[PDB]
Amino acid sequence: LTQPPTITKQSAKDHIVDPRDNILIECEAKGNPAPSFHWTRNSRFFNIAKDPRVSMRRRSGTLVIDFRSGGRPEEYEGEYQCFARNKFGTALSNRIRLQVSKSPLWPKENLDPVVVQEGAPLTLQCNPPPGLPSPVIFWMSSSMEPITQDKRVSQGHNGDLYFSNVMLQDMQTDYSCNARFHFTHTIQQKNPFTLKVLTTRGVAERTPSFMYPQGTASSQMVLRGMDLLLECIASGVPTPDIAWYKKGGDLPSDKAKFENFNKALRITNVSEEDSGEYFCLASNKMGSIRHTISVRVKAAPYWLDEPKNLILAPGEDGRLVCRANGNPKPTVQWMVNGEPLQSAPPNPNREVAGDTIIFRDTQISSRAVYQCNTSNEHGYLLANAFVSVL
Amino acid sequence: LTQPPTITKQSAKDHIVDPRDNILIECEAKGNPAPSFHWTRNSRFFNIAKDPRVSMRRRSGTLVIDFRSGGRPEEYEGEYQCFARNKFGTALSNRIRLQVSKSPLWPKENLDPVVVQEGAPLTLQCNPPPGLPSPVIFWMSSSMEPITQDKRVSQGHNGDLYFSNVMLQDMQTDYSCNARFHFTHTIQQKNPFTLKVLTTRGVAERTPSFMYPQGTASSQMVLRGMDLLLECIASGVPTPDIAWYKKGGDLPSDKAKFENFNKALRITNVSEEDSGEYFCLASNKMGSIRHTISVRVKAAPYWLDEPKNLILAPGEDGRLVCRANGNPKPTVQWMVNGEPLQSAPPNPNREVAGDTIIFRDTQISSRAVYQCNTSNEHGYLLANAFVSVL
Ligand SMILES: *[C@@H]1O[C@H](CO)[C@@H](O)[C@H](O)[C@H]1NC(C)=O
Ligand SMILES: *[C@@H]1O[C@H](CO)[C@@H](O)[C@H](O)[C@H]1NC(C)=O
Repeated sequence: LTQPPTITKQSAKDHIVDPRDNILIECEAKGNPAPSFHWTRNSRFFNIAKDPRVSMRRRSGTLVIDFRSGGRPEEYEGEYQCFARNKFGTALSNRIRLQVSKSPLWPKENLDPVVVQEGAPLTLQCNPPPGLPSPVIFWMSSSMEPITQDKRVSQGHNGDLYFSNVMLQDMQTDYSCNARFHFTHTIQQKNPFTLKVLTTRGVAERTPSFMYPQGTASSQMVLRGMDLLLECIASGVPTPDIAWYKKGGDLPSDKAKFENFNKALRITNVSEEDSGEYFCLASNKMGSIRHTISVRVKAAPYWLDEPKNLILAPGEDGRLVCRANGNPKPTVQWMVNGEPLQSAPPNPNREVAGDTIIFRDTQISSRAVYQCNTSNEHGYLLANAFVSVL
Repeated sequence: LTQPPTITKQSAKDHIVDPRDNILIECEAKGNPAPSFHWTRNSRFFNIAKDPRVSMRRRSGTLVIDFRSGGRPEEYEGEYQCFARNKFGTALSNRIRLQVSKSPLWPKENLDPVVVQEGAPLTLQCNPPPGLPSPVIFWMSSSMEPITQDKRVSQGHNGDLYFSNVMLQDMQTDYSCNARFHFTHTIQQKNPFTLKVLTTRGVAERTPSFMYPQGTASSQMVLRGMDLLLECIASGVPTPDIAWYKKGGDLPSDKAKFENFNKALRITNVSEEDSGEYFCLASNKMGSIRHTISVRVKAAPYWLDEPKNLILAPGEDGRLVCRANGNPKPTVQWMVNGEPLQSAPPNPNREVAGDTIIFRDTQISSRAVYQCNTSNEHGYLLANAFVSVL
């Protein structure tokens, strides 16, 4: 009873949808003095009435936009912010980036027959088209027969297909890169590669050498929580065996798995403790080289102590503390009802100490919802906390 | 020397192109008094200058239209006719239908798990999207594993997948229809079908019954030259064996092949002699039913005697005969320089006998190119023949 708005459910920050279906932007509220809603397509006001196909909802501010007449969803891209308003304060939602899934065709590629000597390394670049999200890449023949992968032949994360050493039995099937898209079931293919393997004498043996990572070292930045992939692909004759190691300590036995044919290492859910230097060894027979990967880990803001709601009695004191850890250190910005706190209407019962807003002798005038935006180079955390007195 | 236009090479009537590449409409001429060209987008004049990206060519009227700035090829659809003009007459080209290849997404299909009893017939309709040309349909699992086909299970031309009788071992892989497009390498997929086979006692045996062709009889009209497919799919227990026959005569041993697992019969390059009644028998064990297909064959005009060029001496006689066989009988229409012969400028040396234009005492005034359009419900044959005197 008699309380400022509290958002219950809303859509994701990265709202991607296919052209096949209709638009459904969500935003559910909560509070006894019936909350009224209003969005803001981009950095300006959104008109629900002035546009026919768009419409709010009964007991909420959700959206439902179906295109029966015309209307292309490509004309609805942009950021969306929901506002649940009340006589006391205004609530905010994460600026939702509405985007449509794309399944682009490949560029005009006139591929020449690939002629390579037996035993020599070979890289066939896939170079897939953009699209949201990232497509799943796999290699099959033009006649739709799947290509078997092993220690000698496998694909990278970038989608390129690698040959440690080409055998005269590779001329059996051609090679076409396929791009499957997650949202809309669509596979896109590029022209097939034809191989011409040359027989000189037999197969000369040579020391191993890394193909995919260019050089002796590669650097990677991975955010906290996201998975971390390390790849070591090498060309040899008896085909190099990859062995993973970490400098100054063993690899997390529970948190690490060898994905490919030991060619790739995946550490899931990384933390600041996984930051370091990792390296792989390509053991052959004649020689053995090493690749050092420098992995630094940053972090999108995460709550250490999320600001909580205040339900006080007139005259009693309360605090709004908003702090989160992040790498680099996250900036704090408070907003009252969506309006910057630097330009907000004065209040003698309110005290701002940067990261903390303390209330002394709270009265029926300090009622409102406050927003805390922990701005970071890798992301943010928008918070909602209300102040209500009896 | 001193002669009316003669077209050497031109583009196909059904000119389909992908969005990936650029437009290249062709039209090459021939004649000493240098021929000048001009097209006609649809039933009106085409302006090469008024449009920037479009451009004719040096020693011809060919076209080359690349979109570097903007320009969507979807805005260039329509019929195109080339005109090679000369002081004596004007040549015509087939009205080229320029169209772009389409690879549409499937409609919103929320598929329920399919539950069927063991031994019962089952049809899973594919219902592919339009697109030009017709897509190649195949069935694979969602995990990209190919489905094996046999006498019991195979797909029709319509793309639908048929089960003569469902076995409890069908629950091994799911079923997703794939639509591969010829021009642009694109495969489109629909949601997978999940099977739930029910075991009652075992597998009851029943007489055969046709699944795909609805009823005891089906009618087909096939044009001359095009291939003719006949399909008989039947559901039985020991699985029906299809045997093909023709009423009143054997099937063309050299011109017929059994494509599927004897479920389909293909007669290539048909003629009026292949028109008749064909039927297949579905032999089982308990019973054996019959399906009669009535096949009538029509024909797009083909030359019996194509009009030839006249190279006469002033005073000598010559004829222009234009006749072609077709089903139904083709209409003849003559045009002088593209202008209807009913409204053309008079000529005392010219005689029109409907299908034949005879010239008596030809002089330096009857020089021109005449067009013969054998209009048929299934197509046409535009002809070019010139009259030149010394
Ligand atoms: C927080 O600040 C950042 C940087 O200006 C901005 O990108 C983000 O949208 C803000 N949070 C919200 C959703 O108000
Ligand atoms: C011949 O006549 C038919 C029917 O009017 C028409 O469709 C066709 O375009 C004509 N031939 C040409 C290309 O002039």
